[PDB]
Order: sequence, then C-alpha cells, then structure tokens
Amino acid sequence: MNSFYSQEELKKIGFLSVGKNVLISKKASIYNPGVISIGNNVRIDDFCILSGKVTIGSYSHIAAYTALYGGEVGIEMYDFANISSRTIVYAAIADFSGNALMGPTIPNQYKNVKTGKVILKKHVIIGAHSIIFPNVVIGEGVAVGAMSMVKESLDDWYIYVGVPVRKIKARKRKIVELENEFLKSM
Amino acid sequence: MNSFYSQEELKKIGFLSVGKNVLISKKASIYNPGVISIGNNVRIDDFCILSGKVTIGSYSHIAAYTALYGGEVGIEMYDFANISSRTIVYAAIADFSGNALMGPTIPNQYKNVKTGKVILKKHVIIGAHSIIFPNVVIGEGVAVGAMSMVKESLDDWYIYVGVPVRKIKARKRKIVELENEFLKSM
Amino acid sequence: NSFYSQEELKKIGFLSVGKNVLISKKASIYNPGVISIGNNVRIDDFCILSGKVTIGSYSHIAAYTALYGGEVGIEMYDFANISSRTIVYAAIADFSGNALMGPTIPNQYKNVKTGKVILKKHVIIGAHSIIFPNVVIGEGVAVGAMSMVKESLDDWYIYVGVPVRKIKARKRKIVELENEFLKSMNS
Ligand SMILES: CC(C)(COP(=O)(O)OP(=O)(O)OC[C@H]1O[C@@H](n2cnc3c(N)ncnc32)[C@H](O)[C@@H]1OP(=O)(O)O)[C@@H](O)C(=O)NCCC(=O)NCCS
Ligand SMILES: CC(C)(COP(=O)(O)OP(=O)(O)OC[C@H]1O[C@@H](n2cnc3c(N)ncnc32)[C@H](O)[C@@H]1OP(=O)(O)O)[C@@H](O)C(=O)NCCC(=O)NCCS
Ligand SMILES: CC(C)(COP(=O)(O)OP(=O)(O)OC[C@H]1O[C@@H](n2cnc3c(N)ncnc32)[C@H](O)[C@@H]1OP(=O)(O)O)[C@@H](O)C(=O)NCCC(=O)NCCS
Ligand SMILES: Cc1cn([C@H]2C[C@H](O)[C@@H](COP(=O)(O)OP(=O)(O)O)O2)c(=O)[nH]c1=O
Ligand SMILES: Cc1cn([C@H]2C[C@H](O)[C@@H](COP(=O)(O)OP(=O)(O)O)O2)c(=O)[nH]c1=O
Ligand SMILES: Cc1cn([C@H]2C[C@H](O)[C@@H](COP(=O)(O)OP(=O)(O)O)O2)c(=O)[nH]c1=O
Ligand SMILES: [Cl-]
Repeated sequence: MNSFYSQEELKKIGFLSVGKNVLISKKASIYNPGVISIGNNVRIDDFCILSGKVTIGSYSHIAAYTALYGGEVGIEMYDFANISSRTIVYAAIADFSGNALMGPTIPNQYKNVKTGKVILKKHVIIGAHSIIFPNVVIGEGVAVGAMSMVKESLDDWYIYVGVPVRKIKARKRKIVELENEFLKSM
Repeated sequence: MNSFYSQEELKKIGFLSVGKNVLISKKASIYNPGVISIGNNVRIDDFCILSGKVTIGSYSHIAAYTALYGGEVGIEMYDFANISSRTIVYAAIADFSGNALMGPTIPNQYKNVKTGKVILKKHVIIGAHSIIFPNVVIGEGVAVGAMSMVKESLDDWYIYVGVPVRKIKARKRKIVELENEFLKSM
Repeated sequence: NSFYSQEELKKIGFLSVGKNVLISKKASIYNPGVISIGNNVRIDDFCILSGKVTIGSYSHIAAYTALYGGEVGIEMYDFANISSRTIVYAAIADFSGNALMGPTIPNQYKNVKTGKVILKKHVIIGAHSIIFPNVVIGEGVAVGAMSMVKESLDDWYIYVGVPVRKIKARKRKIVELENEFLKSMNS
C-alpha cells in the first residue's frame, strides 16, 4: 500500500500553508501545524516528527524517522533541500556544560537554552542519521555525509563529514544546470 | 494537540508504579508495564520503547525514538537524569564474537547473553543517537555527547564523547546549587 | 506484545511467508507482494520494509530498522540478524552534485546508485548502522554498532567504523552450534 494523507485530509490539518502534491504519512507526528508551512511536491515519510515553527519549500523529501524540532525560532528549508532517514534538526538545545537544569520538566528560569533559526539553503542534502544544532545555516548546495554532526554554519558548495563535520571536498555545481533544465519543462 | 495519555488512561496500563505530572505518548510502546515504576514529572515522547525492567525517577525527559530494553536485570535512572532522542540503553546484549547464536529466534543454550544492570545517576544526560551497553554505571552528573557509545561505567561529573567514549573535560557542578535553589522554593 | 495473528498475516499478502513469523503491527510493510519471509522471524515496532526484501529463517529485525528493497532487493540468509535502528539501502541518490535527488524529481535528472544487498549466513549488523547498495556482507561477518558499510565485506570478520574497517576474525564456533540446533530438531 502507502501511508499518505489525501489532499482532502491535508486541508483539514490546519497548516500555516500547504502546497500541492504534498504527501505526508499518517504515521508521522505533526505538532503545532498552525506554524508549519510546506511548498509543493514535498514528501514526509513514516515516523517523522514536526514540532513548532517549520517551513519547507518545494521538492523536498523528509525521509522516515526524521525529527524537526522547529521551536519558536524555527527551521526553514529552501527548495530542493532533502533530508535522509533518522536525521534530527534542532532549533533549540539544552545546556550540557553543567551550568543549567534541563528539558521540559524544569521551569525555564533554571535552564539555559541554546537557540537560533536553522536554515537549509537550496540543494542541501543531509545524510542519513545526522544531527544539526540550533543557529546554523547549511550553505547552498552543501552535502553532509551520513552519521554526521553540525554545530556551525557551513560554507556553500562543499561535502562535510564526521562528528563534528570536517570539509572533505567540493560539491559539483551541476545540480544548478539540471535545476534550470528541469524547471524549464514544467 | 499532544499525543499524551490522560491520567485516566495511564492507570489502565498498570505500571509497577506511576507518579504525577507524567506524560507518555500514545505513540510510544510500553511492554511489561508491571515491571516499570515511574516517578513524578516525567515525559516520554513518540516512538519510544520501554521494555521490561525499567525504573525511572522524578523530573526526567526521555526523548523520542528512545529504546530502553531492561529485560530482567533492568534499567534504573535517578532524578534529573535525561535522555535525548534516539538513544538505546541495553541491559542485555548478544555475544558478537562468533562463539554464540543470538536473538529471540534461538534457544538460550546456544546463546551467551551478556547481561548486567544499567544505572544513570542523578543529573546524567545522554545526548542523541547514543548507545549504552549493559553493566554500566553512568556516574552522577555525567554528560555523554550525541552519537556516543558507552561500554565501561563512567566517572562522576565528566564529559565523554566518541565511539567508544573518552573523557574530555569536567562537567560544572553549579546544577547542584540550582537543584537546591529549586527544590527550596516548593 | 505487538505482533500480527497468524490470521492477520496471511491477510497481508506477502509473496511468500512461513511459520512462527511474528511481525509487529507498528512496523510498516510496503508492497508485501514482493517480500518473502522464511520461518522463525521477528520484526519489531517501527521497522519499515519496502520493495524487494527476501528474509530466510531464524532472523531478528530489531525495532526501527528500515529495509529499502527497491527493485533490486535486499536478501538475508538464514541466521542473519539486524539490530535496532539500522538502515539497508538497495538504492541511493548520488550525493556528488552531479544529479538531483528524491521521489519529488523525475527519473532522468537523478543518477541513482543501485545493486543487490546480500546479508549471508550468520551475519550480525550492530545497531544504528547503515549499509549501502551493491553490497555483499560475507558469511558470519559482524559489523559493530554505528557502522557504515559501502563495499562488500569478507567472510568471518568483525568490522567497526565509518566507514567500516576490518578489526578481527569472527569465530566459527557459531557454525557447530548451528549444526547442533538443526540436528536437535530431527532426533
Ligand atoms: C559523504 C559521502 C557522500 C562521501 O562519499 P565519497 O565521495 O565516496 O567519499 P569517499 O568514500 O572517497 O571518502 C572520503 C573521506 O570521507 C570519509 N567519509 C566518507 N563518508 C563519511 C561519513 N559519512 N562520515 C565520516 N567520514 C566519511 C572517508 O573515510 C574518507 O576519509 P579520508 O579522506 O580520511 O580517507 C558518503 O560517504 C555518504 O556518507 N553518503 C551518505 C548516504 C546517505 O545518507 N543516503 C541516504 C539515502 S538517499
Ligand atoms: C558534548 C558537547 C556538549 C561538547 O561540546 P563542547 O563542550 O562545545 O566541546 P567541543 O565542541 O569543543 O568538543 C570537544 C572535542 O570533542 C569532540 N567532540 C565534541 N562532541 C563530540 C561528540 N558528540 N562526538 C565525538 N566527538 C565530539 C570535538 O571534535 C572536540 O574534539 P577535540 O578535542 O579533538 O577538539 C557537544 O559536542 C555534544 O555532543 N552535544 C550533544 C547535544 C545533544 O545531544 N543534544 C540533544 C538535544 S538536548
Ligand atoms: C563490534 C564489537 C562487538 C567489538 O567489541 P570488542 O570485540 O569488545 O572489541 P574492543 O572493544 O576491543 O575494540 C576494538 C577496537 O575497535 C573500536 N570499536 C569497538 N566497537 C566499535 C564501534 N562500534 N565503532 C567504532 N569503533 C569501535 C575500539 O575503539 C577498539 O579500538 P582500538 O583497537 O583502535 O583501540 C562491539 O564494539 C560492538 O560495537 N558491539 C555492538 C553491540 C550491538 O550493536 N548490539 C545490539 C544488541 S543485540
Ligand atoms: C518509505 C515509505 C514509503 N511509502 C510508500 C510510498 C512509496 O511510493 C512506496 C515505496 O517508496 P520508497 O520506499 O520511498 O522508494 P522509492 O525511492 O522507489 O520511492 O511506499 C510510504 O507510504 N511511507 C513511507 O514512509
Ligand atoms: C515531540 C513531541 C511533542 N508533543 C507535543 C507536546 C508538547 O507540549 C508540545 C511541544 O513539544 P516539543 O517539540 O518537545 O517542544 P518543547 O521543547 O517546547 O517542549 O508538542 C507530543 O505530544 N509528543 C511528542 O513526541
Ligand atoms: C521490543 C519489542 C517487544 N515486544 C514484545 C514481545 C516480547 O515478548 C516482549 C519483550 O520483548 P523484548 O524486550 O524484545 O524481549 P526479548 O529480549 O525476550 O526478545 O515485548 C514487541 O512486541 N515489540 C517490540 O519491538
Ligand atoms: Cl529512529
């Protein structure tokens, strides 16, 4: 079979805005859809979680198990950005240093949250099993390899790997031509 | 909207025990509820799996996709200990050496199950995508980085990172004061 | 427990399927008509099977494991098991910047990497691991946890790392044990 909402059920969800050809699995979780926005030709697979301010452009695959903890400051993805399975992107994290208490259970005034908008520029691919922390921009046409971790903004058009990531080599810009060629025949 | 049980439904699950202000997603999986006790101010998110022997104290977040398999020896977590998304704590793990058959499709004679209780002491924080193997004491105040793997027990108030983890710096103890400051005003 | 009844299962429509095959109701099966399962097989909560998967016998597919069979398929031999939160890909999008990617985009603009994934006998894949397309995991190999595998792996070794490196011989005791269990089945 397949797991997706129909254009009908989509509409009843109460999204800030949702495009056309949007396939979201009923096996995903959508928290606070009133601030979640989806452009066109998007797919979100089983067991993803979207919570808080999330904005996705058009022609993005969010693969299974991927969590987007958009918070109040948000996560945004430009067009042709894609995220492989089991990725987490965080717009807000707790403070591990030992200088604060943490998580939901604890009153704000004792915490020390790290928070910043997270943006994923065009043509970003995020490898399977990766993590992106708050306040970072992943640069235009960056690929980040599998099982990688990102704590900082990434320079455009490079491939990064590792925990935390290191720049391994350039990203081909050939996606750009194709983007245009594809867009042409629309 | 949230996916959590009403206190009504909670009790019709029947845990060895279960405190108050305890939010557990309906999208989580609780097996063997009668071997799980749960304190107060505790939250378990979508897609988690609790299995068998699990003891959770008070003031704890267990983030989504987290699996606690406590089989018979169990997992025990103190107060103010937290677990980030997508972690596994294993109280029992198969012998990988070549010397044994494995998993639930096989009789136990042909198996060499390494088992051993897992404890996470006050203020432990496990970061996301982490694994804890059996027979491990995560000392009080220990922070383990995201995408870390833990085989040995670990020293109080330190920060560990890697696969397998290694010690990289002392955790601050100021959270001691804040615990106090905080329980103080109740 | 989570599993489908024997009645519930023959209702899914698996190409083939055997007996004592416990499958969680919280796992996701896609195109069951191209998925054969042997006997004594466990698939836990939140797994995803999609496309050509063949699984033999005495196998555990731990919680959260995704097997993306595609056309080419993923094949496991008997006594192979996979641990929680693993991903097996028989197809994957070229990352180089030489092509677009995803089901959002028409086939011509992509440069999809494809190939059979075979998990031979006694294979054990550790937890949180990723295995790529066109990859033969050799007989009685163990890959550790959090491991990444992009090329074929030689018989009877332990492998760890991202990407994997060979670390030690895996012991073959397991083969005698196998025989002993199989005989104890007969007499
Ligand atoms: C990052 C990636 C694209 C690089 O592939 P590549 O161009 O073949 O690069 P190579 O395999 O030659 O390796 C280059 C270096 O990076 C390392 N490396 C490659 N992938 C890595 C990863 N995910 N994490 C850490 N290191 C990695 C290799 O060790 C090698 O190291 P060295 O330079 O010290 O020898 C690929 O390894 C990858 O991670 N793909 C993820 C696939 C995915 O997530 N798919 C989801 C479904 S579509
Ligand atoms: C543990 C952590 C807090 C430490 O970061 P930090 O205090 O800023 O210290 P640094 O980032 O300078 O890291 C120190 C070193 O460890 C390495 N390192 C840091 N985090 C690592 C990790 N998770 N795994 C492997 N290595 C890590 C870095 O390469 C650096 O190496 P070096 O000693 O060769 O320079 C952070 O990196 C981390 O892993 N956080 C997890 C957060 C999380 O899981 N959040 C879930 C949402 S609440
Ligand atoms: C693969 C495994 C069995 C190897 O364990 P081992 O035989 O105890 O080997 P050791 O602990 O001596 O370590 C061998 C080396 O590999 C490294 N290593 C071990 N496991 C690793 C892993 N998963 N990833 C990366 N490196 C690893 C160690 O740092 C050590 O390094 P060195 O030789 O360079 O000093 C074990 O490490 C493991 O990962 N088991 C996974 C368990 C699991 O996934 N279980 C599912 C539950 S049923
Ligand atoms: C992975 C996945 C697939 N499916 C369905 C829709 C897809 O068209 C079909 C198989 O697609 P998929 O498994 O993503 O492979 P492909 O790359 O060929 O699209 O199964 C879901 O409904 N939900 C899911 O989470
Ligand atoms: C992640 C998650 C959120 N929610 C709901 C309940 C929470 O009150 C709300 C906020 O979730 P969350 O994303 O954890 O935000 P915060 O970090 O501010 O708590 O979303 C669930 O019900 N289940 C979940 O698994
Ligand atoms: C982990 C898990 C357990 N269960 C059920 C079946 C088991 O009888 C019981 C305990 O499971 P588990 O912790 O897997 O025990 P074992 O090590 O014996 O396999 O809970 C599921 O249905 N699905 C799951 O994903
Ligand atoms: Cl997961």
